[PDB]
Amino acid sequence: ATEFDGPYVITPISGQSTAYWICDNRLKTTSIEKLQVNRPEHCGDLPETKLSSEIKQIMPDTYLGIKKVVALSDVHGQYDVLLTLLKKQKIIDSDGNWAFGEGHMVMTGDIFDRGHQVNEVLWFMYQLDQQARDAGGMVHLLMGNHEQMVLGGDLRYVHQRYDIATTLINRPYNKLYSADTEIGQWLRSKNTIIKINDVLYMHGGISSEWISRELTLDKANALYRANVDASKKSLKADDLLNFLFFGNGPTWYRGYFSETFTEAELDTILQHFNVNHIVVGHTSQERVLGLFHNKVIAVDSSIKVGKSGELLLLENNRLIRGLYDGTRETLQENSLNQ
Ligand SMILES: [Zn+2]
Ligand SMILES: [Zn+2]
Repeated sequence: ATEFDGPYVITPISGQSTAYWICDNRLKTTSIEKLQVNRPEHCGDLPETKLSSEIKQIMPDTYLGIKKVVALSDVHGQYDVLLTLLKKQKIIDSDGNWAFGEGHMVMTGDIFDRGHQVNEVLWFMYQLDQQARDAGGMVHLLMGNHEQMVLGGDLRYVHQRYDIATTLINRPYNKLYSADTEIGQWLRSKNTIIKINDVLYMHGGISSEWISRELTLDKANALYRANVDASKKSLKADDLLNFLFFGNGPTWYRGYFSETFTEAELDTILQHFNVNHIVVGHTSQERVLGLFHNKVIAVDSSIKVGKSGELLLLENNRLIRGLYDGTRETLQENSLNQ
């Protein structure tokens, strides 16, 4: 079985973009006209996208007064599962397009790796970003540890199938998502940690080291954008970058899932950010669930396994689990845990 994969789009600072397509284990290269990334013939059902003049703008990391939010994470290249979940939960319409109005979606990282439909997910999320903006809503795609790994050249977890693209396009996988690329430029605009209303969102979690380093959302998000292309040596040698990018930092920390982590300790973090909840991915669960009297909501629902997933809905002072079958279960209402 040969592959179909792409497109990989190069976007220079002036002038037309170029798209690279893997079609039946051969490369096709097209010149993009009028921002429309159109697939050549004989190329499967690979995604077609209109390039955006707006969604690569860097957006705020803090938001007030947002009526409805949905959160999910760790798709890990499972496009079919993502699409089914969003369809069943009525986040998208019958054409596959944003249907969430002025709502906000927070996807807390880890589109890349393990799965076989990475570019399908990426281009879908790019289109959804634009569509949400056009509706007056937003998609917040946050950087996870696998975004950071891929962009930085840690390729341990890339599906073997992508060796076709790296051979045919003749560059390593990190350079298929470099700053010269449309997707790479889009990703390099993204935040890592955000606050919406009384909720903090990030991929892994916030450890007490954040507090001792006197970090802020803006300072961290800016350093993440500026240094995702730093060498490992440089990241490791800078004390602060080392914190941010590695095991105890926002995109790797798993302390909220440790059997010794205490709710008291969580309370000090909640207080530090003046939030009531922290929503995290990274550490895979069987379902969207709450921990510590629903002060932490885990939204890695194991989409990576390729069978099902779930989301979290925050609306009307409720926390709601949205199941893969389209049903809903309340986790918390007003402040009362269910
Ligand atoms: Zn993950
Ligand atoms: Zn992760």
